[PDB]
Amino acid sequence: QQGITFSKNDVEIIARETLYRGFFSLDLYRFRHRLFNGGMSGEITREIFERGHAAVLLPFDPVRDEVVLVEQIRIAAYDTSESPWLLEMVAGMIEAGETVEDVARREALEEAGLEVGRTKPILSYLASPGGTSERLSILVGEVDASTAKGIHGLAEENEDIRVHVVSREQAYQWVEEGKIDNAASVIALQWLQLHYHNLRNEWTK
Amino acid sequence: GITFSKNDVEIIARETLYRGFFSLDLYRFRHRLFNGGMSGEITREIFERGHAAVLLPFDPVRDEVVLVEQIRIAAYDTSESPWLLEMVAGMIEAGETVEDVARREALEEAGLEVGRTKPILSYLASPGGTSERLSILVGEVDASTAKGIHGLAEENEDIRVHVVSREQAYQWVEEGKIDNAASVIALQWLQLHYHNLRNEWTK
Ligand SMILES: Nc1nc2c(ncn2[C@@H]2O[C@H](COP(=O)(O)OP(=O)(O)O)[C@@H](O)[C@H]2O)c(=O)[nH]1
Ligand SMILES: Nc1nc2c(ncn2[C@@H]2O[C@H](COP(=O)(O)OP(=O)(O)O)[C@@H](O)[C@H]2O)c(=O)[nH]1
Ligand SMILES: [Mg+2]
Ligand SMILES: [Mg+2]
Ligand SMILES: [Mg+2]
Ligand SMILES: [Mg+2]
Repeated sequence: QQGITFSKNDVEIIARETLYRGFFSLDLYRFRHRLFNGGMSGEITREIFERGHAAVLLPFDPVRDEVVLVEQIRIAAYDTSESPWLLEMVAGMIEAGETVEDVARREALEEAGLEVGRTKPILSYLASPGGTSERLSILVGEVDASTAKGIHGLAEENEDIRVHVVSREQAYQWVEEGKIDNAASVIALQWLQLHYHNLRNEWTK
Repeated sequence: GITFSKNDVEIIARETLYRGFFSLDLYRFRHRLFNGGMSGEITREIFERGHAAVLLPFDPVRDEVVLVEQIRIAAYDTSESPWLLEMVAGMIEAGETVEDVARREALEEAGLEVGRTKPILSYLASPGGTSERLSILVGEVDASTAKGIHGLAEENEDIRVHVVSREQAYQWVEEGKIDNAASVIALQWLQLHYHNLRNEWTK
């Protein structure tokens, strides 16, 4: 097959407007775009949550077939989850000029006390593109899971994080059971379930 | 597993920062710390946009997947094109079931009737900044009936149906041609479960 039909040349962003600015922003995009049946749409407005973009690191120990998870409260999970404390991947915001890999390695140390060896890209995804611009770029990072323990996170920033080490099999079973249910961890761990055999061979050579 | 429960956090208040089609709320809360203490009062800005039902339309006889293409302007700044290849999906309104929304959107967005269904996974899109939860089902479809242009035109919805093989769709995930969370999650799940699913639905 061929894929998508239209490009950036087929949409005109007439205007953007920031409706709220605080730590994050809510922007109004005003645009018109080509229609599949020929013409151009009228003017359309969409509210878009703007919060920057993230680097995500799946810490995988290929010697032990183990993953390191970080636990912290995510209050937005409260209304639809039994607990707002989630088991997650290492992750942080990307600043201007920073690379995904530099952010991933720094956050692995800050959030889990982990040094990272080799890294490989997993996938880069849009979290929920009907309402937010956020893109997250996932790497897998080689770690020694026997070094992973304790409480981390930047305390001067109200970041309180607990490290957990589990087998890959257990982490994936938790995805299947819904005990791990945040997008970044689901995507990373499903990818690991599809790729771990080749990855362990590559990293223990 | 996790350490703390809802007994360990108090939401003191929520403040509406923005109310429009969607909302942005400030949650004010305190919570237990791993070191044994209580936090001070924490605030977080949270994007409130309701919750979604997502349908992976899978034809188990033909081993085919139905994708829908539509513009998502929020993708513009970080993507080659704002037109994305996606799963059928829609907002869940008050009192509706995930499955009822999935079936209605499959008809509106792809002209598809759905047979049997099975849950895939329900996930938080980005819980550091939004409450949004999306519940994915796989739905049995006849992909030969999936074609053409759909979407509710009276709602600025312009949608093109694409049919690909399962292996083709997954290759597109690997290559970055499909790169939205709902589709990546659904198609990775399908790559892990298709053998048993095809057997269940053809025998
Ligand atoms: N005015 C306005 N309407 C929106 C916005 N986002 C979604 N909608 C509405 O959602 C309907 C269909 O769009 P979509 O988001 O794909 O709905 P869904 O498929 O049920 O999730 C249309 O009627 C739009 O009016 C927005 O930012 N502004
Ligand atoms: N006060 C405040 N701080 C925020 C907000 N969003 C992010 N931060 C800060 O950004 C830092 C990293 O964000 P975090 O919550 O850890 O999300 P993550 O980077 O994706 O893991 C934290 O130290 C927070 O203090 C917010 O809405 N309000
Ligand atoms: Mg983080
Ligand atoms: Mg951090
Ligand atoms: Mg939709
Ligand atoms: Mg719809």
